[PDB]
Amino acid sequence: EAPNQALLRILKETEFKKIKVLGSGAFGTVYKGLWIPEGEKVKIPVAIKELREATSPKANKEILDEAYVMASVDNPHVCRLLGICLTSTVQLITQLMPFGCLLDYVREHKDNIGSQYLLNWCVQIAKGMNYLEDRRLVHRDLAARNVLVKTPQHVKITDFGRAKLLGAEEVPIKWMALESILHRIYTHQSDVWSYGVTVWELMTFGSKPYDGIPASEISSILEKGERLPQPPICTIDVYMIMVKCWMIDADSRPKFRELIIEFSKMARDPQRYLVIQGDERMHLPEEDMDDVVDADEYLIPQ
Ligand SMILES: CN1CCN(c2ccc(Nc3ncc4nc(Nc5ccccc5)n(C5CCCC5)c4n3)cc2)CC1
Ligand SMILES: [Cl-]
Repeated sequence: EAPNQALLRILKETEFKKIKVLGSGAFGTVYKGLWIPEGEKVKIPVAIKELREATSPKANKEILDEAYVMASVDNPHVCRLLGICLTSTVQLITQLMPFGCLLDYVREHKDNIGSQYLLNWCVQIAKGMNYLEDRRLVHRDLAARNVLVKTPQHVKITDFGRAKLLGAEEVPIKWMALESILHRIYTHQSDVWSYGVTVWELMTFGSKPYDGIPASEISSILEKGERLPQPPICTIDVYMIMVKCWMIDADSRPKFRELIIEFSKMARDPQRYLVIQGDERMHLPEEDMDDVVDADEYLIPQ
């Protein structure tokens, strides 16, 4: 086990301003923001994640764990933490994704969403997931909701709160593998299953898995050998890949690097693998912004 030498960056509240609430839920809320690095003359669009006035340590322990992980990852399809604020309750500052989470995005723009885009997102998500495997990280919460859109072409994974190192002792049932549901066993292969469902959400355009079904039931349903239905737009090949992710034997399940390859192939001839109406037709997209720089463009030594 190599040492983790990731730098953790501490940011003064003066450095950035919250502009809007992108989302609020539970303990904490997320704000669109602008961050200006000290003496740098760059403005970086950011999302700031903060919990409540309530500052309970247990909450803080959880947030910081999440920050730790985000600080430690560097991939194009993985979200990275820029810095943290220690003002009163802690805040996580990370690059902003203008178009939001993917799950919302498919639902909003389904009429204008191409097959090519869908296959690419699969490729990119598998790329992100493979990188986590490389770092021996298990996301343990893969879902469409946890995927964010920098641009229609570019997407990255997020929400590393449940993330853990492989083989470490240390709840979305529908996403969870069966082995995990019965025994709380998590592995990269468990992650792959969750990926399968994530793929299904996109194909199904944001439809909720196992809709109308109580979670307690789900374990039995999976036990029976029941699985999610093949989506209308899905070719047999694409669905078949999905089903492989839902195999009882985790080893039987496809590796993330294999998933990248297979979906890659399909993206070369997207129309053959997904059938969508008017696929060809579809196309997809404060005063001073001169200094604006994207987080990807903004780099620091090390
Ligand atoms: C219909 N509306 C469309 C616009 N919209 C939206 C939401 C988020 C973004 N961007 C963005 N960026 C970074 C984020 N980081 C977290 N979360 C997060 C997790 C860990 C560390 C830092 C942030 N989020 C969450 C995703 C949904 C609510 C905000 C983030 N969201 C852009 C537009 C809300 C829905
Ligand atoms: Cl759930």
